[PDB]
Amino acid sequence: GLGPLQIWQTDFTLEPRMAPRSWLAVTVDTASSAIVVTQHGRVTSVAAQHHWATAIAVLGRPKAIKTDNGSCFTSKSTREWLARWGIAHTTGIPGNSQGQAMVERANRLLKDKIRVLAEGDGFMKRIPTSKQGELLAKAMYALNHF
Amino acid sequence: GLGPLQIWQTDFTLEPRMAPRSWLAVTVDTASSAIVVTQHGRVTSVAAQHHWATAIAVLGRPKAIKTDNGSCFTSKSTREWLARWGIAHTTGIPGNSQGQAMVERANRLLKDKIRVLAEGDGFMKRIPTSKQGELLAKAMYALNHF
Repeated sequence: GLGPLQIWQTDFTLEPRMAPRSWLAVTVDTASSAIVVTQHGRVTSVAAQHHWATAIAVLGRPKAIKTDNGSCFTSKSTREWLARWGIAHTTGIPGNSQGQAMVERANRLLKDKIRVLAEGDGFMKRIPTSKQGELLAKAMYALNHF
Repeated sequence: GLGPLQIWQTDFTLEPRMAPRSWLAVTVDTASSAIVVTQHGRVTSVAAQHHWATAIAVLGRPKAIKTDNGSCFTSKSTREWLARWGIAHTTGIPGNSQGQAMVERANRLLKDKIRVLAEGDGFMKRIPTSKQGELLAKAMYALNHF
């Protein structure tokens, strides 16, 4: 009733231990702080939509999503995908202050956990392709359900 | 405190509109009724573990999981994966009554929603490979967050 508004912050961050699909799309729900992450081979408009599709099935549909002015976020294709869902989009204050400090903190936490868990299993550099999936799920589990 | 126990029921069901990865692994959390589904090319022990890895990141770690006696569920590899996580496994009453009526109801609901949504987008038969992912996420969203 008076609970937090369902606004998300989403960003892409690069992680060479997950190559070839080293681009991680990360979404923080600012109401509950849950984190959602997916892996992509390239940072395109289609990869952001695929990421939000998965986040929507996991967290439910938000009232709005805050992103930066990356092209994969302000392109026509992406503005139409968001309108088809009824989700408002804002790139925040124009010149900002980066009102997406949350996703940026999530990004560092996420890369740390990936590195500790991978090193925990003997992978000092790249994680074998076949192990990437479970480790990513595992880092996401440790970050949400502490 | 007195809330429901966190027990899951999981099963695989076949869906030719999602081919080539037409095997759907579906998990119902009997405490909250949420549904989790993932797509696989073959029904193996490794595909069940990958499915639960994703369900664990989405729903948190359960106290137990109820399955049937499929080999991909009672194999050594799978019993060890479950022990590594500390999750109890039961195949229920031996000769049963099928105390996994829930996952079976979820399976029919899920296949219906997939068919209505696909037909809604003009796909009377197989769904194009590139559209499978979002539609699956979409059916999962409609079934959880009604």
